[PDB]
Amino acid sequence: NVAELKKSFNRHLHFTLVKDRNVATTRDYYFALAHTVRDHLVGRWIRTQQHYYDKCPKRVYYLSLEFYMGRTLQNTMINLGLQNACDEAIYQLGLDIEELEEIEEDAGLGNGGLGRLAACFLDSMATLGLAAYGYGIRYEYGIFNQKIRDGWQVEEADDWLRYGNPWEKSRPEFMLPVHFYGKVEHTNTGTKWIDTQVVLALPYDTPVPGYMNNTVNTMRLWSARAPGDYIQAVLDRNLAENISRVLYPNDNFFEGKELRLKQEYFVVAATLQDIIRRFKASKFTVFDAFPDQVAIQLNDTHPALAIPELMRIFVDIEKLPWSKAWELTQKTFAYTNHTVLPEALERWPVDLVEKLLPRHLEIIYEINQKHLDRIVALFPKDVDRLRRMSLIEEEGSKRINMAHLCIVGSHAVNGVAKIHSDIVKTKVFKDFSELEPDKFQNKTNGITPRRWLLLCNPGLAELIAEKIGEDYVKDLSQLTKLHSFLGDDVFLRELAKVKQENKLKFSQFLETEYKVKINPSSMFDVQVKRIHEYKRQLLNCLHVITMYNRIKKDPKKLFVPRTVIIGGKAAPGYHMAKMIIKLITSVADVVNNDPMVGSKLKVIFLENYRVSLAEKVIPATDLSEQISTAGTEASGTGNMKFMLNGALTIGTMDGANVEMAEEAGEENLFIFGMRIDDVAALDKKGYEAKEYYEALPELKLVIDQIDNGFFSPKQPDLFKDIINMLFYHDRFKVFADYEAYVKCQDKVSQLYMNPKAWNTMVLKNIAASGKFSSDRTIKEYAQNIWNVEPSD
Amino acid sequence: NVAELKKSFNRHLHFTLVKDRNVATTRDYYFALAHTVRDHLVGRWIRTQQHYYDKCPKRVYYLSLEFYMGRTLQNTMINLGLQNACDEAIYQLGLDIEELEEIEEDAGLGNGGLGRLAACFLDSMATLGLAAYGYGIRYEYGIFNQKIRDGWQVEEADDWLRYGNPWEKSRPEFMLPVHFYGKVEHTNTGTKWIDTQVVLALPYDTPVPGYMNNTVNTMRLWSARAPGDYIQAVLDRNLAENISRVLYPNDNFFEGKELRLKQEYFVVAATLQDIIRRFKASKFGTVFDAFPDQVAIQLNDTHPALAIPELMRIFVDIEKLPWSKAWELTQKTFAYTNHTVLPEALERWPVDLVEKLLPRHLEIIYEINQKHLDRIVALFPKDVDRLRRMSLIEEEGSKRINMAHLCIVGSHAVNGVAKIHSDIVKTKVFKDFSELEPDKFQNKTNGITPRRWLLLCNPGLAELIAEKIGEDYVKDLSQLTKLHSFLGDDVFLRELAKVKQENKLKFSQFLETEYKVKINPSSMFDVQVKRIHEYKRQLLNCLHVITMYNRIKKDPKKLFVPRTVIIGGKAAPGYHMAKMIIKLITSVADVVNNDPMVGSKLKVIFLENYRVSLAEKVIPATDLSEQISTAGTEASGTGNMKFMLNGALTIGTMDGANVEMAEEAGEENLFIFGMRIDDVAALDKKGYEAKEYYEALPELKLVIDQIDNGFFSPKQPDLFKDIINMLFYHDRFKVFADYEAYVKCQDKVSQLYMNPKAWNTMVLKNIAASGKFSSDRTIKEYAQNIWNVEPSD
Ligand SMILES: *Cc1c(COP(=O)(O)O)cnc(C)c1O
Ligand SMILES: *Cc1c(COP(=O)(O)O)cnc(C)c1O
Ligand SMILES: CC(=O)N[C@@H]1O[C@H](CO)[C@@H](O)[C@H](O)[C@H]1O
Ligand SMILES: CC(=O)N[C@@H]1O[C@H](CO)[C@@H](O)[C@H](O)[C@H]1O
Repeated sequence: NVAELKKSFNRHLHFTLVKDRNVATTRDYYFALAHTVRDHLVGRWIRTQQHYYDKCPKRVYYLSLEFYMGRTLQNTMINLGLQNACDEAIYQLGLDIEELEEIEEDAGLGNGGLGRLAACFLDSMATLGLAAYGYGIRYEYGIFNQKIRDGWQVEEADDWLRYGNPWEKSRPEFMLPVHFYGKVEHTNTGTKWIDTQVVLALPYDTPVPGYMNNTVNTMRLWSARAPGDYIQAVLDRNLAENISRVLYPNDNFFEGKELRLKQEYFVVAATLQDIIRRFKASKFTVFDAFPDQVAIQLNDTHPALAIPELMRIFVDIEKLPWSKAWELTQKTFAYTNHTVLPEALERWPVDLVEKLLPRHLEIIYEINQKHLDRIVALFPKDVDRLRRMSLIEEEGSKRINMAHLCIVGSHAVNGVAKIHSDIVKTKVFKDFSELEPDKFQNKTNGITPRRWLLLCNPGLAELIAEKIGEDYVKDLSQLTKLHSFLGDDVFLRELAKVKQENKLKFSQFLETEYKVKINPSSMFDVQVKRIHEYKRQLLNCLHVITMYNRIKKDPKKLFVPRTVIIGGKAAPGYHMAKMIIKLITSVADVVNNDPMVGSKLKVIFLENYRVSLAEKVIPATDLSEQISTAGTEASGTGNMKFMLNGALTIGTMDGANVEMAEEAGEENLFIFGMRIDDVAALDKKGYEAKEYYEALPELKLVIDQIDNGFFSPKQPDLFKDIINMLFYHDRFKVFADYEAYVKCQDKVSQLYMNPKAWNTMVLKNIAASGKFSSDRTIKEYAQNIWNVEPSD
Repeated sequence: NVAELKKSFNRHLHFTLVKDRNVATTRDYYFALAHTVRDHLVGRWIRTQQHYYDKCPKRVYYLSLEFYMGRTLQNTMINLGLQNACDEAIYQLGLDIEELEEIEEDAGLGNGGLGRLAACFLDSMATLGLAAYGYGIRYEYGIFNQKIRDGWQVEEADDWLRYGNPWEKSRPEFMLPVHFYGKVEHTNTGTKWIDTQVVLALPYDTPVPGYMNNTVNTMRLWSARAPGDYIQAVLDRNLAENISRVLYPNDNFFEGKELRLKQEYFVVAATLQDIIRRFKASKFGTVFDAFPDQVAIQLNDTHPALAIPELMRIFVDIEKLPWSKAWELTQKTFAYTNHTVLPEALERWPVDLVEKLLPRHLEIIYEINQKHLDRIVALFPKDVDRLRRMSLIEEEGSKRINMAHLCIVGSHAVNGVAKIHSDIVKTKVFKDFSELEPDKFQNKTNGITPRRWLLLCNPGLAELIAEKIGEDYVKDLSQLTKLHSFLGDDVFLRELAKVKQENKLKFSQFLETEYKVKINPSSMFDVQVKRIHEYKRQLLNCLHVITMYNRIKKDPKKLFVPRTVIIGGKAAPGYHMAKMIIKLITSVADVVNNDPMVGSKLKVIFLENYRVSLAEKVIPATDLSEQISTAGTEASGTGNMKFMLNGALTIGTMDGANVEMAEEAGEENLFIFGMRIDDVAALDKKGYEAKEYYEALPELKLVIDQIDNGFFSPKQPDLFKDIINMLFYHDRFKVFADYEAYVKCQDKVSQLYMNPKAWNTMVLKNIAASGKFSSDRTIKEYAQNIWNVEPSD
């Protein structure tokens, strides 16, 4: 009750923060409330873990280098059914819970979709009652804080643990040693990796509360600690601890740095030991049942080294015969592929691996040897097949194809969207899937309806609950029941009203953050995600300029006002992406300050886009931009978040976009541009950018405007690199989709002119978004890959 | 009551540790109990701080680079009066209180006596109800952990915060920026220190509970945090945070490293800002006229010397006060404590280094110096040497700043730590200065807290005394003189000795389990524990051990008082001699300990990893305390006081506080020997010829040749060449010059040890006269004659 929550809060403020109400700070209150909320998890956390030991169900281990978790407080309050009461207690204490909630640092230990999927999964798995564990690195610094200086992205260290994290519990008794470098000996008592360097792995446990269900699972993040001149030797301890120091800020791009390889082995070695530990300590030659008790999901190839590591443990330590160890290994691992771009592919140079992980390279060679021995046996005269299927790339400086390793060391390989999984199976890994068709499957991504609905959009969640009950929260497929209210004008009005309140709250945020007067009744056109060429924020920028020009040539023409928001972080070393940011801020400066356009159109670059900000901007969106070149977005997930929160989608037939269309009906989505096939034919025929440039007046003007310095007077050639790429090196064919895009955009504004018809489509969307719950995704994984059963 | 303490303990284990009794670990329990104990401090902590704001009494600020605090749990339980109840609750919960307590990591943010004095002071000041604050650095790594490998000291990182510290509370809202480097700008708006590098200073507060008195003061320790290639730039953040990373392991030795200078400015800048900020927020542009009446900053040796030019910098560059005023307020604010006379310990920073790190401060230091010498010239026109002798700058060769001179001129009071010491500091070392201002120089004999050094480390003795004279002595140690009434009490003397016996037995067990050696429980425990240093003469002790060993061989049947000689202490990592002397002791130990001839007649142990928590163990179990520093080298000493309070007799020179212990207990009740400060001066004049004693004393010569010929290092006959060479041609501490008197003195000790009744009689005379050495007395004198603050009860 309220009375007791206030007692607890005041107790923590007193004993935990050691503060008086007259000298407490907002951070003091936030921490007090956080502890008060955490205390309500303890019982179920301890109980849940105990229960797994007692009933010994098969455990699922999600191994990933990233966990884009965002904030915890509110998510915990909601999942525990404590939000309303905490809200009231904090209120009665003369405080604003929303003010306390903003003090919390995001746990941005991720780059984007890949890291956010793990976070959503952790939520679903706990909600479905699975004995699941999240394993990753406790980066001292997550994804950098993006600031905008003179229109350019600037990075600042994300010191998220500076003031402490009340949601974690260090478990020193489970500390483990990790080995790096050294050499290998093949003694008569088994082979031995000796003269290695050791780095301790200290685990920190974070509670993962299921939604209203008695389950609180665990997320275990490891921290690196260290085991001439004295002072210097002490300072040098920083080198070992530098391993879990900061997250590599790359999204869909492989950067073969040695430190990154260390991070990868670090988490893979600490996790496997811990897993083997817990197994050999369970109630249960003993390892014969390992695969029936353990399931390790490989989040992309980053934790690929987990395969040769398990084998290493099985053979070098447990002394099992290779045959057995290898059989158990394949049964233990499952690999998820989320890559398409060739630059995202992880190909480690054998020289680097040999120097850091000598024993693992040997194991990888062995796996490869036995692997190709099989192909040769099956396809004798196929010599190319061998080099095409080898885990080693001999071409020039030899490199290890981590994906091939994952495919051979796993009993299941999956894509993240029908379209994606199909290309992965039939195209990218045809040689492999041909041998074992059954191994390759699909698992369309999903998002958690808790954080992405109940939490970020209470108004909508409430509206829906009032009309169909709260069952939808644990079974989102229940949203189809909203189809009964299609002809309900009072409901459509309520729906729109909810969206209006969202836009207003967010508009305030914008006005206070940026010096710009937002038009509360304008259509909110939002494209938020990591800045990437394949994502085409550039394409969007051409439409904004294209829109601006139209306003000048006819400032009196009836126009649907718009507030175009574009946000996203750029990898620090991604030049183009950083150039595209400058362009947007540049175009924004002109548009936003032209007295001619005035309140007809406003452009904002949403700074520091992250999970907590996404929860703010998504619920306030009218139009969601998902315009990646066909075949480039494996699936996407932000797309699903917009659809669930009442936004219409303008996008290509790419990733999950295709499935959202299947569910809601293509006509209820603004699909445009060329499809995967058209992109192939254009590739064959060849891509001549200038053609569209000369063929389309609207475009040409936009381009020349960009090229001539219209958006950068003091630096006319500022966007030279962009213009050059656009014309001679655009793999994502921006101009090839410009016409269809702008045409599509016009149709959007048209429908926006008919409120009743717009909210009708919106409803058709929300009502058909159930499929995209990460609860459905996890059920399919558990059923067809992990072989585990859910409980309640 | 017990019932409630058990409730809280179980609540913390559950909610704070998130653990079940079936999976909890000992550390889990230790942390649970710690939190349970901390909770009982909160009210008084919050209340005490509030009270200072309300009644605004003058605040004392102890600025030091070291705070050797040891463990907190038990000390907190005792001071709060919760030990019994906590003891009770943990017992009923079926847990071993001793096992939980030994879990606690030592807070060794100090090197030895200088850092331990601050820790003791914090305790007294809180016990006396003073509005005092301790300010220092929160080193991630304190004094290294010493291990012994192949008889050699080995250092291991002291990762004391690895599992967390339940006694601290980070206060981020009080975070401050510190500046380094940059350049000085001389404009019309004045002087602007521009283009500096910034390092954040994050404070962590630790409660300092007074003994049974409602007061809980604060110890504020600062942590450094940071404000091309991205990843690399992030990793490079380690450079700023490296400032508060580890404590420099030097004792009585100056190591002019730039990082150390950074640590020194870091703590001095964060502290002054914080002090100035609390002053403005107090109830007193801004008016600082009353600053000195509200603030007192005690400089613990010259390490935080930069605090002077920094206050001036703040006063002038920021607050815009006129130099005249700022300088007047500054002197009234600062007081400086001189802790040593060892030239090699003297802090003399090269002006080039300071100029590059703290450009503005060098200017301020020059200004201070200019105005300073301007005064001397006015008073002593024809005295040109006096000028260079009194200058804050040493122009001799590479110019250096004499931090001590700076402290003397920027303080209204300068003090030594023992009568003998303070006298040399005043009349000799700084005669030129004291001559000008006699009244500025004073003495404040050191003291130790009777809480941690009696009640905590020696419950049996504390209890015995309480049973005979009441517990008033704990807050007024002078009450120990009441124990003189039991001089002719044979039953009491027997009880006293018994207490000591139980101590020796408990510790003997420790030794047997730690080291593979059979200790003789009835042997006299000869202990010399302190930092390894030549001036301290552990080497002298080693010659007596060898001298003793040789006697046992030439007559294994001679009636002999058995002994267990223990020698412990850490050596500064880069201190060669000290590390050689350690090897010698372990070497001599190996021979003696394994000679079937000597057997249980004599055993030698090198107490590994000597630290505060171990000192609490070995001191109460000591019969003979070795305080044999060369006359004039130990400013005061404090371990000496700890032994005296715990029932050990003292064998030592007339040095430091040894002289005062003698005054109190009576010289005849102390085993004083060797030459005194004067004799050392005459020998210096006459010159020191080591070989003389070597050739003049057979016992010695044999010892030496034994050492020199490889008797103690067969596989390496010349191993101790450097030692032998120093002993003969470069021994500034005249080890041979005191060898005869020393060994003679040692014999007298064994003699008295043969008469139990007469030995415990002297011991009683010692314990009964140790009251003066309570840090409660020391702090009272500081408050009274330096800080001008009144105690609150
Ligand atoms: C959901 C989410 C993403 C993934 O978005 P896409 O548009 O699918 O790339 C990226 N960043 C954040 C902060 C997210 O919440
Ligand atoms: C008291 C104490 C000292 C001081 O010893 P002296 O022999 O007086 O130099 C040094 N270290 C520790 C651990 C102490 O407790
Ligand atoms: C390498 C990588 O980060 N892939 C990303 O993964 C997420 C989650 O699978 C997909 O939705 C998205 O399309 C894709 O860009
Ligand atoms: C510089 C330094 O560490 N000096 C030491 O200070 C302590 C505390 O005052 C004295 O007891 C001791 O004699 C002296 O050696």
